Amino acid sequence: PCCELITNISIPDDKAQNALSEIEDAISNVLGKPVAYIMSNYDYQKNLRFSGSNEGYCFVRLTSIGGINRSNNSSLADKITKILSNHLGVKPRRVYIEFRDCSAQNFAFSGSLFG
Amino acid sequence: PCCELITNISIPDDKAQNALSEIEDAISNVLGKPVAYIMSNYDYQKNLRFSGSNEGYCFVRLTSIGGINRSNNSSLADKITKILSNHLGVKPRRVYIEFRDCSAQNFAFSGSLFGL
Amino acid sequence: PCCELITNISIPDDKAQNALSEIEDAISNVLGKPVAYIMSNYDYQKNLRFSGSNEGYCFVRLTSIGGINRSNNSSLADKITKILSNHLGVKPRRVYIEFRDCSAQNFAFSGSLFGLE
Repeated sequence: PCCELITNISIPDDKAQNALSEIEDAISNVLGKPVAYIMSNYDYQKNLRFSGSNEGYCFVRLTSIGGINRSNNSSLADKITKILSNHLGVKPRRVYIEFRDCSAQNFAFSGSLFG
Repeated sequence: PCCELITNISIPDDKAQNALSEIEDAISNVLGKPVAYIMSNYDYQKNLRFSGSNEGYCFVRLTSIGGINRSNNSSLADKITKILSNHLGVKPRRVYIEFRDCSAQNFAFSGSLFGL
Repeated sequence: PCCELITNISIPDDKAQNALSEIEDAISNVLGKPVAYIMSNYDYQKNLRFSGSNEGYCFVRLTSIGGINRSNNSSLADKITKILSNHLGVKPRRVYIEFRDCSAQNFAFSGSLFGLE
């Protein structure tokens, strides 16, 4: 899976990676996938807006080959938002998460398709 | 909705905000969705290329739960491209816009899915 | 097409430009799309992680109006991974590539939707 965090909250690199490590653990747990398959990123975007304001906010795009369904989506939405709130101080009502399914024929690793 | 502007054009933060604000209003006008539901971003990407060159360029990805259709896309393509040319000085022929539909079951806010 | 490279590998601007140009040429060759239609980017993301670490890694998202299929995806996976390994020194095992199809009706250029309809 790939987890893209985009946020206007600035924290030091060690803290950023801490938050990602916890998000990686949640993804691994919920999707039943090893850490070996998980990409994550903390993208600091100073001009990011939500509801017409530059107040602290997070957007997460989570892309996975399978595992995108109501049960997993709900569980991860809860867990990821909690992590972001705790680690970044963001209000839960300023956290958006998008879930994307990708087919194995449309994803490559080490120069070859998964499918 | 989410409106991601990716550009190699650099303007100060307040002016970046101003440009995004105008885009939000266009989105609100066309989709009928108030700014309360709209995320926007100005991502300065110095190495961004289009048509084989580093000339001033903008890519916009607009993701929305519904309202992705020919009439709405056509209207927003026109409006957003004009806003970018006005505020960033980008040539119309160096503006790409992608429209993405997303299901409510695949989108979460405040720790919960949008879908029932 | 749009080719978004996201990486924690730092290289000089001119070298990033060189790498993107080669990726463009590969996309053009496989998909048949002119360079005139290709957007590309090198997004340096210092905290990008894969497999639990900040070790050298590349993620590429390639979006195109058509041309997304087994044969094209396979060929570009090979070509792009080789370019990245050559230019950035990334190991192939730390290169992910996602392929995305988009309808012409959902894509605009110069303020107008692509296609006729």
